[PDB]
Amino acid sequence: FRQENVDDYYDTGEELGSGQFAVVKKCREKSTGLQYAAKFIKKRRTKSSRRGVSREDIEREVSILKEIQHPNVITLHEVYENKTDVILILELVAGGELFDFLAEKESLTEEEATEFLKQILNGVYYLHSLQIAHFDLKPENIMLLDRNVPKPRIKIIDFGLAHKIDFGNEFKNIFGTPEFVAPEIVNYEPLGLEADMWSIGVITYILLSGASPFLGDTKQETLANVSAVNYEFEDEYFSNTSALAKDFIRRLLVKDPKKRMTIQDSLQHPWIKPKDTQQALSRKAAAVNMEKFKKFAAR
Repeated sequence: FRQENVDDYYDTGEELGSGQFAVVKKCREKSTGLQYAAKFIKKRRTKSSRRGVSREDIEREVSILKEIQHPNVITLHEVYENKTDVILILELVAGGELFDFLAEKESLTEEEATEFLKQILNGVYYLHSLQIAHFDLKPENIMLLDRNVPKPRIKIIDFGLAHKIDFGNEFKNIFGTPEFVAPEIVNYEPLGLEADMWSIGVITYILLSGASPFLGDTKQETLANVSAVNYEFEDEYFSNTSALAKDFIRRLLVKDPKKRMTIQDSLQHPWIKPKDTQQALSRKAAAVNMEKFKKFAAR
């Protein structure tokens, strides 16, 4: 990587986000005036240290981000590193989370919702085409480039858990957020591209109903709901949801990864690509449960 000082090439501004051993700050490149996001990642530095991120893990993230160029994924611009930190100079995604944005609309049909969902599917299609599992797909890693345009571009971010899947599966850690992680992750079994598809199912479920499907009253119950694939389409939230949409979700929230809809299949699903007008109208007439979705988005 680049061993020079960040601060000789960039000025930094306000913090944008912070993780356990990472902070994102807004920055501006001196030589072009272009603005970026700088993600400072703390290295643990010694293998036995537990106060940072494994440098190998950092390289993995960097290695993946350098390979991807796609409108619905964040771009990597430059990488710096000093004694304590590796700094990723990333594309600045300024528009905030997708769900906060959708939360401001007065209503939302399933057809409009699929317009945004389709962009997520597109990004993931690209990633999966390159054998890349994201492994941390959840509403907060779905951002907008700019919330002030006719049709806003979705940006998939945070590749901190992402892996190349060369052998159809990988046997590792890879544990993200209880609410959105597939059963095989919860149960520490081998992990593949299909984990991402489960996550897509959870996001979709929340997008239409405002409800989290496997959210227990404690974190441990949440993981247990997930493992058992214990979810319902409770009438209180789904009474205005299409059968197509329900069928879409049902084919992703499948315990066996192997049985789960692939990204190629989900892009071909009639909820996503209606094969006839009746299906098209069905999706047009169904609606997002907007008052509960707004409450979820505000949590």
